Amino acid sequence: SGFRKMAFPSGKVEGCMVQVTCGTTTLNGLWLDDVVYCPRHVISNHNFLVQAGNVQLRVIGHSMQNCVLKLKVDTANPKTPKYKFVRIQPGQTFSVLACYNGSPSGVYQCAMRPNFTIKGSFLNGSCGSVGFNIDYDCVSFCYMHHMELPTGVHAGTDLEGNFYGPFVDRQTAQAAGTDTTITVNVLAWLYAAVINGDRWFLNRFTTTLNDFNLVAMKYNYEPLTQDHVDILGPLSAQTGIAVLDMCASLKELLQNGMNGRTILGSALLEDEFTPFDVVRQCSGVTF
Amino acid sequence: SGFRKMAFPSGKVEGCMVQVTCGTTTLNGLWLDDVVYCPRHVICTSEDMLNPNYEDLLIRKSNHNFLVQAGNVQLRVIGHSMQNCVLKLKVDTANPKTPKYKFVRIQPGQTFSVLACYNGSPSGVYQCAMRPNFTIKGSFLNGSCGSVGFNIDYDCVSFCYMHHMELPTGVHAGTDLEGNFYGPFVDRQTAQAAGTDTTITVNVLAWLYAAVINGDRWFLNRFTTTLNDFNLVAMKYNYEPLTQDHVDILGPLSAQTGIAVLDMCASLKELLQNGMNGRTILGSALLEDEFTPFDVVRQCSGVTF
Ligand SMILES: CCCNC(=O)CN1C[C@@H](C(=O)Nc2cncc3cc(F)ccc23)c2cc(Cl)ccc2C1=O
Ligand SMILES: [Cl-]
Repeated sequence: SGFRKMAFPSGKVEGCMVQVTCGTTTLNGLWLDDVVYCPRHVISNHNFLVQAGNVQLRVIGHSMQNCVLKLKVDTANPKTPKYKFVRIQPGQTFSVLACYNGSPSGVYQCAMRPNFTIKGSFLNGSCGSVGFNIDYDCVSFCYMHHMELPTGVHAGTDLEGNFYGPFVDRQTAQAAGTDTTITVNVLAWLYAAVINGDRWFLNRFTTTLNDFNLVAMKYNYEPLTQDHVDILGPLSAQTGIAVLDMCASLKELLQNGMNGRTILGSALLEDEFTPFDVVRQCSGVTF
Repeated sequence: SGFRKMAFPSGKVEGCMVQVTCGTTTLNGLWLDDVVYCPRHVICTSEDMLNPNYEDLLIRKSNHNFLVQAGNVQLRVIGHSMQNCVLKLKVDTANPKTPKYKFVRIQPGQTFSVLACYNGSPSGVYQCAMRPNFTIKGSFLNGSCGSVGFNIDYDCVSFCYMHHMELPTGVHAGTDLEGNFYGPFVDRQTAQAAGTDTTITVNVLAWLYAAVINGDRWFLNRFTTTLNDFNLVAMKYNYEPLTQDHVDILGPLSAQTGIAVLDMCASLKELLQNGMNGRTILGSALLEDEFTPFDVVRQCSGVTF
């Protein structure tokens, strides 16, 4: 029992964090094999100082790929795990290992918002901090932190240097677009509540996908597609509540609120747990 | 900017997780130097759990009855002893990944990271607090016994909790790393229940100071309160009494924001009376009590926005 915002164990990523200094700027780098990946806004080989713990790495080459700088070093990282670079979609979740001066300070779980920003927790020196998921023994790197926006939210790139969202890497007038709620994630979290014995919000009603989307559009909720309904299939079979049966419950919560009640200890509808996160946390998948 | 429930990086602890098997029971162990620490109920059957005599069960065991697995390598058990509710298995190999560590017993209101494990394999990490009723609101399934709670200050891991059981209300109970339970719990399947829980007042105040640091002041008012009047109001909402120690501990956050502790206590009184009126504080519609004054100073910027 219990339901927490759970991050993946960060150990495989901690063994890759380095400090990158160019002139007066200091930020974080990701050391994989003989390459150090970091935001290009950090800017010859000896101008770049790379520090791994208390050891100085010697830079022997440099190249740029989109908004990421690739520093060729003379030493392969002996702690390099099995890895892939993957680009995630809005609504998908990941773990963030927040670092300062190449030293990891914390780990938290978060989601890529529909407006491509992340509601993270970062301070000056956090640039180069990475987002990831783990599937068996393979680390899938999906995010590298680049900047904070005026509303306190964060923007960054995949590990190939391509930004998530209509953002650029520079000090200019940039604002996050109007955000929306990740509907498929709210439904997954309602199924997690039923699994943990919280059923006060269930009702006898069912709805159509079209009627649900007409209502959900009024509350700044993302449209629910047939793919989302298919993805919620396992949780629907486990609890006995059809997806459009659960949509009628969410429609009632949207038009009436919670009436002083909570769901999984929350007074707001939670959207940062995917259908896969719910199944994984209510099963026991290890790495 | 931003404020998240942050756990410590779990790497130093992952390198200590092993699987302990005794008969048909399998749970997690903590491998530090040449000792594996695990719940003593690993020697029990489900039948034994009603009234287990651990001393009688342990005397019937020899070293080779305990199977310890570290990754894909079998560790050889060369000794065993019991310390309160924890079993200490002496093994023939020191853990090469043993970090700098201490065993610390925490008090209610303190926070820590939990590395949830199954079969000696870590599956996730989350942050939580020792509740005033000595339980933890964790997320654990069958096989999670032996998972540990910790803090990492500097490069030293302070182990403070080892998971032993789930109570009927879904909450969790466990011990420090010396085998002493937190709370009036026993490692028996007895009809024992968690006492009435209360809100950690000093942590809610710390989180209100964190909101002011991140630029939010909608909840402040022009009033103050005496400590006694604050406690008479707070105890009506099931909030823990605020002591002079708590007021002293909030000193740095008060000096950083310019809001006296008792002026922050007046805002809290008003928040309890009025609710939030559709507003949120640090993205939350409830008053958050799982961030200590120390966590706020560690996570927030030293410059108030
Ligand atoms: C109400 C669920 C737990 N009760 C059981 O079915 C049996 N149970 C086994 C064990 C225990 O509590 N194990 C678990 C520990 N954390 C999360 C669990 C979650 C789950 F679903 C099942 C088991 C869990 C235990 C140990 C001790 Cl010291 C005292 C009593 C027990 C005990 O009662
Ligand atoms: Cl403490």
